[PDB]
Amino acid sequence: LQRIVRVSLEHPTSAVCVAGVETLVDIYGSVPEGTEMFEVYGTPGVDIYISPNMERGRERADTRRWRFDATLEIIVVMNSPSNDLNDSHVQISYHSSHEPLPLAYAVLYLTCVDISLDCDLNKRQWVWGPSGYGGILLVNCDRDDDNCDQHVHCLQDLEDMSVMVLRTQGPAALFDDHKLVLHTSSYDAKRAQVFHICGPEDVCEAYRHVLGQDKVSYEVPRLHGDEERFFVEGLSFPDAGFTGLISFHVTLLDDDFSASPIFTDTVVFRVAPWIMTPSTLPPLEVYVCNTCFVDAVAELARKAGCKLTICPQAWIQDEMELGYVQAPHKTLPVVFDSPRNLQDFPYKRILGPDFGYVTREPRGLDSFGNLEVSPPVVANGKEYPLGRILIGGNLPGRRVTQVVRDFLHAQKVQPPVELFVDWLAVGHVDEFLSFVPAPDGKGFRMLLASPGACFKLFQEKQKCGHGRALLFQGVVDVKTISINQVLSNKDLINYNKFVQSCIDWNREVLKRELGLAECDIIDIPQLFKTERKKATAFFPDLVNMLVLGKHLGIPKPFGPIINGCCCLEEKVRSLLEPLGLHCTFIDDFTPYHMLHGEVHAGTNVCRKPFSFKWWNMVP
Amino acid sequence: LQRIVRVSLEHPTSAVCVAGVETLVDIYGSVPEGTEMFEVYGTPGVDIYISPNMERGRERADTRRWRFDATLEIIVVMNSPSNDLNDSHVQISYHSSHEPLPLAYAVLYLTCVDISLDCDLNKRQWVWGPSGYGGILLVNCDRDDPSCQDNCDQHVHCLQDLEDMSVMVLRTQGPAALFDDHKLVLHTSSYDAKRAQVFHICGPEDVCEAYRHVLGQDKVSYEVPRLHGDEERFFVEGLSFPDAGFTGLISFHVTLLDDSNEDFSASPIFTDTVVFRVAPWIMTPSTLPPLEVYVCRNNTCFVDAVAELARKAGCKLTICPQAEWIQDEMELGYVQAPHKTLPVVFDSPRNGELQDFPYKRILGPDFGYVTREPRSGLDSFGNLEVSPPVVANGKEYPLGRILIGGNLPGGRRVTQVVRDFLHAQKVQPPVELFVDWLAVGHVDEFLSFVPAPDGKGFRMLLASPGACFKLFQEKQKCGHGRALLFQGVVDDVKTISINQVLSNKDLINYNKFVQSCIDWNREVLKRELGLAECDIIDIPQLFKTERKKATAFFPDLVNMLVLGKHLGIPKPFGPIINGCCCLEEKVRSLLEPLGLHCTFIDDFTPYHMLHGEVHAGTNVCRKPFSFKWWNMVP
Ligand SMILES: [Ca+2]
Ligand SMILES: [Ca+2]
Ligand SMILES: [Ca+2]
Ligand SMILES: [Ca+2]
Ligand SMILES: [Ca+2]
Ligand SMILES: [Ca+2]
Ligand SMILES: [Ca+2]
Ligand SMILES: [Ca+2]
Ligand SMILES: [Ca+2]
Ligand SMILES: [Ca+2]
Ligand SMILES: [Cl-]
Ligand SMILES: [Cl-]
Ligand SMILES: [Cl-]
Ligand SMILES: [Cl-]
Repeated sequence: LQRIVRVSLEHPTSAVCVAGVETLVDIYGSVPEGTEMFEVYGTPGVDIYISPNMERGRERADTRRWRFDATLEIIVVMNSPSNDLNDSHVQISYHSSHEPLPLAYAVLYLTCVDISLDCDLNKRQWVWGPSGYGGILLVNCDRDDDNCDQHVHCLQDLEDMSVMVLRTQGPAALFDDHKLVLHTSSYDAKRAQVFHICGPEDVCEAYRHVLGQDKVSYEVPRLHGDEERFFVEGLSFPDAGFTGLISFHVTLLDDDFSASPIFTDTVVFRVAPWIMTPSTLPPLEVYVCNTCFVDAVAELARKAGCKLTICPQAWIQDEMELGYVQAPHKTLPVVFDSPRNLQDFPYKRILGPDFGYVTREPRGLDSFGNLEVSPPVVANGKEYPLGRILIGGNLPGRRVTQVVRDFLHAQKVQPPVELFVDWLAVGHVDEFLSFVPAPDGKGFRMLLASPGACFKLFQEKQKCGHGRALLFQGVVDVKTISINQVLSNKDLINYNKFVQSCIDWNREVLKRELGLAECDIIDIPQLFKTERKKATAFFPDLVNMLVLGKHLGIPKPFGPIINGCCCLEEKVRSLLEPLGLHCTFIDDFTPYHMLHGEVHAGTNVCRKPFSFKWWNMVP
Repeated sequence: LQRIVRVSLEHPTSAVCVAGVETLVDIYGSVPEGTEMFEVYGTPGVDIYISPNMERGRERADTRRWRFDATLEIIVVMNSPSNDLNDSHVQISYHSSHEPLPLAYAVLYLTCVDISLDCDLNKRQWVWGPSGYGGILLVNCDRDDPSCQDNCDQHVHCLQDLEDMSVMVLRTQGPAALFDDHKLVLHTSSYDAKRAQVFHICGPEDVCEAYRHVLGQDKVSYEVPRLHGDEERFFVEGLSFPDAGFTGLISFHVTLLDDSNEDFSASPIFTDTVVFRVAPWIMTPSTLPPLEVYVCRNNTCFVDAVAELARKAGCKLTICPQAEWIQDEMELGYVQAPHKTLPVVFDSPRNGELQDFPYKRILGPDFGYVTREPRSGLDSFGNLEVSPPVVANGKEYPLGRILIGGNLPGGRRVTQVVRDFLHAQKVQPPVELFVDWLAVGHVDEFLSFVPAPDGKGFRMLLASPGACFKLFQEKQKCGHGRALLFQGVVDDVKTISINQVLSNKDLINYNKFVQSCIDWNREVLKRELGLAECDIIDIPQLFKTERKKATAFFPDLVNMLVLGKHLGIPKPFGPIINGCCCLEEKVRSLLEPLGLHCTFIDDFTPYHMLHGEVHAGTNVCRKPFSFKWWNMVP
């Protein structure tokens, strides 16, 4: 930031300078004939330095008589603003050893103005990492009384916005001749809005809209003087056409010909992305939708300590995903609404005061049951301290809509991983994949449904003489079946082997992309049926469970009874309770299992946001 | 690359594996009752390793009897392809200390196929830097065939056109009977398909009809028939330069499909990828050695001086009577690849005089054409230059940075299409300057570069009205104020003396304003190029004005042609003191200490009166950079 101002030996030169900015001083054309030395003097508050044009260092210049040298340069800096027009002046006298009087004088009158646009940097760049800085802008997609109005007709809406301060110290008469403009690119204008305060902090009409869809420039009138306040709100989440950076500029113009800019200052905001929460984080609220299932959900939520929302609106986990957007001023949860259409339930009953709304309509096999996220991992040499997004798809060669894929990919904080779920009838990730908190290892355990685990369990209990134990025994009458009938069913075993191979492909992809080992994976017994189509749960799917910290709700599998207790439940306990978890089995055969869904496919959860702040993610 | 294949104790399992890919072997459930140990054996050419599932590393498994352990894993690898469908098999026997015979066997028959798609990596990433690798694809925007643009046909009407394309090899070794049951597909994304094309060879390298189009605008998949046995050749040509909507990466995939499921569907079992990067367009500054000089009624001894300087420099010369300023219409750059580095011309959106000249007379065999038509502005490729390699902002620019013109915040900027095209090359990050204050608005009106044997290897020449102030005042203090500018010119310009110029109040004030504009540009140049004062040379130059415009009072000196050691400068026709123009003497005293040879050309009638100089009427092609762009690390 350097501005060259040249002076004249025949007349004084007048210049307006910004505080802190260095000004190099030179002249138009040659020095007096016999010039051998020079002196330079400055008004109090004006710093003058001598420096070789090749040297990084500076040196005070108003204390000596310097031998003339065209390779030297004088720098003038004023850290404080002026009080009147032409407050200060710099005087350069040219001396010789022939006559005792100065050969000539060069006078530069200076008016210092302090103009700077600033925000909370937590001026021209936004950097990731532990050494990061920059303003973070929320989207404000909630209802406090919001992202649609052109006014600020609310009392706590400003708590979601970001503050911007324009310091405009200086003499008042200067602004009779100069002009201040706050502007932004029309592209950035179509992505955020700003409001200028006039009736400070009391009335909602005080905040007047000055930059928006049509407005790309606003002349700040300096109502308060030497300082103006602006409240900025983002209008768009990052997507395939929006990198996520919004820059605002302030310009001082010398107003003949036209207005000409003399100084420009910038503030660059980054739009905070949408973040998902895995089942490993502590829960906040349980959401549920005849039903002797809400009773068990309420009991388990009370045992876990979470409020519950009941809805008579007729699959609450397929329609919406509960995430959050975090900023240093406020971190509010935001709901993503699935393109499947409970189509009105998010917009109506979920948009609380601090609860934002985002959705992507493609105008459809994909729902937010197929949308999950892993715990923090380390893989491919990189770190993912907020986990990675897990979605469904096919192998290279039935995919989620491209709008949702681009939206998830563009958040940059949880790099998504595509899996193989096409082989399933409905096609949700939570049909074969789940996560659970573990007190050892990598802090968690990945639960995968394995037909081979059911093979091992049934064969082991059959070698003891319990092959005549009946599955689906204690249900409302569908067709009871024994262990010997299942193990000797050739087609069922072959199809479950195919399912196991699909889940093995997904297992290897998971171990690769999440950097997990075998000691972190737990195989849960689960068999699958087929009606000349894709795969559905034979007995209630166990991995499709709700996980609230220490308490997990698992669908009652109604497996073969050996000692008066379902041995599938005993295997689930022997696999999960060593991790300290409490296994509560819910009767989920009458309301949901016949309709291709389980508890996790009928119960949604909000979680505590991550402790790791996303600006340090270093994507 | 790990694939789990489970086996059964009740029946043998058959599996097709790709060479080199590791396969983890396990079982479905069974684990015979009293199993305490196990052995594993493999057909010759089948490598079997034991490894704990928590610690990495391998260990040969077919030499011992291992105690059974569910926490172990067996890995099977076949580095060589099979000759028949069930060439190899892996056998796992489960043993006990109670009975001497194996409790059970698990047999896995293996068919090893060697499928790999490869190119010149100079498989899934393209990385910048001195440790970089990946395939680089040219755009082939020239006319190699002596029969007609080459990038438009769907055939290859030439014998040497393929020299611009990239080679891709599909190795498909394995038993032939396997391909009666399986299928090979070469595919690409439709987006990448709309940006490049590929040709499959049939009848190697002799006939032009051998190269048949298999992936293009409509084609996003092609079933390779394996004509040449175990390996097929493909020639790829790029169709688009990187722009605001094209990141520059084009990926091709090869997929093996298990079509044994005749009635259900085809199922993929292996995918391999090759990622190409489109080579960007590179500019050449005046510091690089020149190749050809291009020049463009009522002409004079200006083509003569251009020819003399080209002969003294050793460059070809192209004369064109095409008028109804050859440097405003086109910019001569180049695109570089390890197979061949060919020059490519960018055609400016300015049209009307030489609009057809690039497409017609510049498209040689190895001479590409790129252009971006808007839908305007005053800025054209005379306003388009590039700096020598620099270091600034902590970063290095080993092939320089692009210099274009514009205004300060508040119009007169290059059209957004050209700006996005220049911004998207990523190899010479452009810098926008302040040129709006000029009448026509070209960067070469106040900025030039010259080769210097000292310093940073070059010198930046900036026009400075203050330099002319100093020169005229110094020669006036000697008593030569009555020396006349424009003396030895063709008359009606009105002759004028030094005393008239120095005492012209409005002229001096306006030239001070021009000097302030050029000072802003000077500071921006020192910041963005990391140059100091010892590398900048101020050249005396005054300017005129018709209430709004900036034009050269006397011929603009920095608007010069620079061919290595020889530079052609417009004859300024300044005040004559000792029988020689003192402006010329100052130019010599500033440039000849850098070893350069100053040749002043009398160009006052054809160009200086029409707001242009030699560099604004002569174009040049240069030697490409020695630094290869793949190491630029943007
Ligand atoms: Ca509002
Ligand atoms: Ca709000
Ligand atoms: Ca709020
Ligand atoms: Ca919806
Ligand atoms: Ca979900
Ligand atoms: Ca060609
Ligand atoms: Ca061709
Ligand atoms: Ca053109
Ligand atoms: Ca060629
Ligand atoms: Ca040019
Ligand atoms: Cl001087
Ligand atoms: Cl003087
Ligand atoms: Cl297993
Ligand atoms: Cl057995």
